[PDB]
Amino acid sequence: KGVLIAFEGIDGSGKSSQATLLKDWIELKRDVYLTSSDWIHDIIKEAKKKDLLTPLTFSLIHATDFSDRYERYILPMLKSGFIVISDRYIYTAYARDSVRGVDIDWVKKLYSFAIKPDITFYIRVSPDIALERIKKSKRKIKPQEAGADIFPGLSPEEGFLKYQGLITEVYDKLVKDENFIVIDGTKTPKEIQIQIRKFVGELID
Amino acid sequence: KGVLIAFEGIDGSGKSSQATLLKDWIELKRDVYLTEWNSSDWIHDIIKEAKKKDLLTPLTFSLIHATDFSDRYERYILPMLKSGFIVISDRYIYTAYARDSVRGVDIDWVKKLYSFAIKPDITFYIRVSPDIALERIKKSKRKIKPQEAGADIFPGLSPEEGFLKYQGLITEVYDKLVKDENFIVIDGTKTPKEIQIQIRKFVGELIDN
Repeated sequence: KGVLIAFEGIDGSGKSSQATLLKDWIELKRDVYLTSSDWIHDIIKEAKKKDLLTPLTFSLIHATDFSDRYERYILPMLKSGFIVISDRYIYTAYARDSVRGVDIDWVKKLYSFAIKPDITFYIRVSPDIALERIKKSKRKIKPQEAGADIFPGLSPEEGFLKYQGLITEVYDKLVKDENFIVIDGTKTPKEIQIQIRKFVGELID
Repeated sequence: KGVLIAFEGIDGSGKSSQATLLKDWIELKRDVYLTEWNSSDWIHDIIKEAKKKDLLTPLTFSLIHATDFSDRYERYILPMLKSGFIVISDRYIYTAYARDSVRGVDIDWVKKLYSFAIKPDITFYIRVSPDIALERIKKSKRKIKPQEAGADIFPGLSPEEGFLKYQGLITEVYDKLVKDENFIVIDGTKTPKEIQIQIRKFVGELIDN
């Protein structure tokens, strides 16, 4: 077959967890592969020493990384009959880049080397709820989760509310045209995963 | 106003001398900055070093170079143009069109990739057969470099045969770009002095507006 399943959603939506749980369950009965690089973090640090990293260049750094993971792991897995689960796919780029002022149509063209998923789950949830949950986890908000480059003044919590809110707007815009399966991430991880397992379970026959 | 002047041509075409010779002349009257496409910067080095043990596809190479160029363009080229400099580029985005498309990257995709970059006010294509460029390299008594021979695409060829085949493919891309990109086609078979006088006439009339 070769089935591409993508997960999208804001940081704190639990999509990573839902992706892993899906793989672990799909492994029981089918070959499956679950999908950033250190150098990206090195580019950002060095860029900070340099007083410049444009949204354009930021977009292209991530596309470069994605092209490598796509051509090295995703596409070959797919060609050889794996189910591929991607925790974050091209739609993450569409949102990350367009919120920074990069023309989304250009981003679409940029990533047009990559196939559309067979299924994309959008785990949709209020940023307020995602923040509350990260707050109960006692975990600190990373600069990237707070859109620190866009909102350099703010507390990480306020940054996160605004930045993840902007990301949500782009995801909501893609739903109809990209055929996202929207999942209410207000639900528990168990309810969400059971619902997803039943849905993908339409590969069982 | 800032002006961008690009030179394109194969290795051995002399386009680098022509770019330098033009810079030596414009410099006498105006602020000019000479850059080379091949002068990659810091992003290029971080990514390639970090991936030195991995085999990269032509697509990923294409993107590393566009990424590095996007930074060069915003950091150096564009502000120099905005400041009224004349920018001369010894090879420009058209060199990436050729290097990438010859290695199977869709050329329309590559054009869209570099659409953030302005087109040159003038592009001089210093056109010469690979055979003549090869003879000139041989007479100079230096070796053909693997990159000049497209040794990644043609590892089973001698440097000379690799040069002829690879530079022949680059020539084909450039020829195919002439009409859409309004290249000024210069006969690179003429003397360096004669070629330069033509370039200076075209550039003179451009700066004269």
